[PDB]
Amino acid sequence: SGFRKMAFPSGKVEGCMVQVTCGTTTLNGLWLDDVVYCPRHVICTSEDMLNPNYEDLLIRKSNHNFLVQAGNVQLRVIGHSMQNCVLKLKVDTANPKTPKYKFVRIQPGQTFSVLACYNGSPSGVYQCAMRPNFTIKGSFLNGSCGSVGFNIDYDCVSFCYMHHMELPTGVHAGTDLEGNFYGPFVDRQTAQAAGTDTTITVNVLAWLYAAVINGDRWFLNRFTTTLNDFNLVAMKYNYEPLTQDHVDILGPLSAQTGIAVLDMCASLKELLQNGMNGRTILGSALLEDEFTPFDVVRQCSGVTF
Amino acid sequence: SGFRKMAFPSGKVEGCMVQVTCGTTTLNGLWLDDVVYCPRHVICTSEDMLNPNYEDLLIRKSNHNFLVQAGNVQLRVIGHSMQNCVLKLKVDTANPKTPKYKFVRIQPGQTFSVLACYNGSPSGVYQCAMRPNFTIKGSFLNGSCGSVGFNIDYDCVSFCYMHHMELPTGVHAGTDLEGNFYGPFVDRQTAQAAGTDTTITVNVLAWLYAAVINGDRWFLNRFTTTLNDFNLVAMKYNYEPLTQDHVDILGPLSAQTGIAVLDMCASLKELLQNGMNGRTILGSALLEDEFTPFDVVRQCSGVTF
Ligand SMILES: O=C(Cc1ccccc1)Nc1cncc2ccccc12
Ligand SMILES: O=C(Cc1ccccc1)Nc1cncc2ccccc12
Ligand SMILES: [Cl-]
Ligand SMILES: [Cl-]
Repeated sequence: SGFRKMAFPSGKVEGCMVQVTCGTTTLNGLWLDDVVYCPRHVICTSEDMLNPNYEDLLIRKSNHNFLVQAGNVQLRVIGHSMQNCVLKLKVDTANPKTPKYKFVRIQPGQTFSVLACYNGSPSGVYQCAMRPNFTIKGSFLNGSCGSVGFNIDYDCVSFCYMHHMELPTGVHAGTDLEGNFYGPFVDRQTAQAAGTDTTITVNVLAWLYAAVINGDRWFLNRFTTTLNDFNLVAMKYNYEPLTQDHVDILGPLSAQTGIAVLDMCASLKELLQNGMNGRTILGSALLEDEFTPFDVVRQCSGVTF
Repeated sequence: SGFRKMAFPSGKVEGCMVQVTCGTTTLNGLWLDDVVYCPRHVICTSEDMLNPNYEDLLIRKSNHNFLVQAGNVQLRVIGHSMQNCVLKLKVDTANPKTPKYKFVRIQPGQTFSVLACYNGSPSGVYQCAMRPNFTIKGSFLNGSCGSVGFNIDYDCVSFCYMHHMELPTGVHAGTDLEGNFYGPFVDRQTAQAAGTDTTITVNVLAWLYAAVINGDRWFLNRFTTTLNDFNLVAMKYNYEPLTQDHVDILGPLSAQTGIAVLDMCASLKELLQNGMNGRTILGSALLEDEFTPFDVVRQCSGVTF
């Protein structure tokens, strides 16, 4: 019993965190094999950030301009190249702690663990979701740039996020490990704002199934709904559309609890139209959308790494 | 910016998790130096659990009755002793991944990270608080016994909890790493129930200061309160008494935000009376009590917004 916001064990990623210093700017790098990946804005001054020409700023740098520190050991940079918004620093030493890994680009609604780091040192781990507006509601301070997002599938770390910036609302923007930003964001000190966010419907449904598995049934009702009528109500409350794929992915949870996906959609409809009426679901007065159907199954079955 | 429930990076603890088997029973052990610590109920059958005589069950065991597995390597048990509710298995190999560590016994209201494990393999990490009734609201399934709670302030792991059991309400009970249970619990299948739980007042106040640091002030008011009048009101909502120690502990956050502790107590009184009126505080519709004053100072910026 119990249901917590749970992150993956961060050990395989902790062994990859390094400090990258260029001039006055220090941030985090991910050391995998003989390459250190970090945000390309590490080469920028506060004036450069206003309107950066990264190719021009980078061509003026030599390998010895980048100081890379892995614990209390300096790594020598033997090459440097840019791939989208990520700087790749070739180092002489392959990381002996390099886990089995892949670079994966995630979709909004998918969740991942973030190992927040400062000066190449991990400080904390938390779970979060890529919002439908492509931001993440993270917890980051200055120096956290280069901190990464990941999932674990068996013994393989799938790196899906690298932190680059904080937007004026306090939400965060970053890239996949190939340097492609999630969302319509650019790595430049300029006016940028997150779009109006929506609730990840399939995730709320997954969390309602987790509540049922943990003995919270007060919100269940005798009603069902069509997928189309549910989506009309979802559009009205700034909830993402629920697709037939979402209904299919919720199949296992539906079979385990005996509550059909469209039967659970009628509970969600009622919760959106009427509220919680002073009650909680899994200790929450809000509908939680940062657990995917897979996260729910994984936590309510004890999958290990 | 941002405020998340954040766990410590679990890597230093992952390198200590082993599987302990005694007969048909399998659970987790913590391998530090040449000793494996695990719940002593590993020697019990499901039957034995009503009234186990651990000294009698243990005297019938030899070292070779305990199978300890670290990854795909069997460790040889060369000694065994019981210390309170923890079994200590002396092994022939010191753990090369043993971090700098200490065993610390915590007080209710203190937070810690839990590395949930099954079969000696870490499955997830989450943040917990020791409830005032000495239970933890964890997320544990069968086989999670031996999973540990810890804090990592600097490079030192302070082990504060070892999971032993799930109480009938779905909350969890366990011991410090010296085998002393937190709360009036015993490792017996006898009728045991958690006492009525209360809200950790000092933690809610710390979280209100975190909200002020992150720019939210909607809940503040022009009022102050005496410590005694606050306690008379707060006990009516099942809130723990706030002591002068708690007021002292909140001093640094009070100085940083410019809001006196008893002025913040008046905001809390009003929040308990009014509810949130459709508003949130740090993305939460409930008052959060699983962040200590120390957690808030560690996660929040030293500059208020
Ligand atoms: O936004 C940037 C840098 C940047 C990157 C791209 C364009 C402009 C600026 N860094 C930060 C990321 N997270 C949290 C922060 C908290 C305080 C200050 C800075 C933070
Ligand atoms: O309580 C025990 C065993 C035990 C230990 C001590 C006395 C009686 C019984 N084990 C478990 C610990 N955690 C979560 C659980 C979730 C589901 C089932 C069992 C769980
Ligand atoms: Cl450019
Ligand atoms: Cl193992």
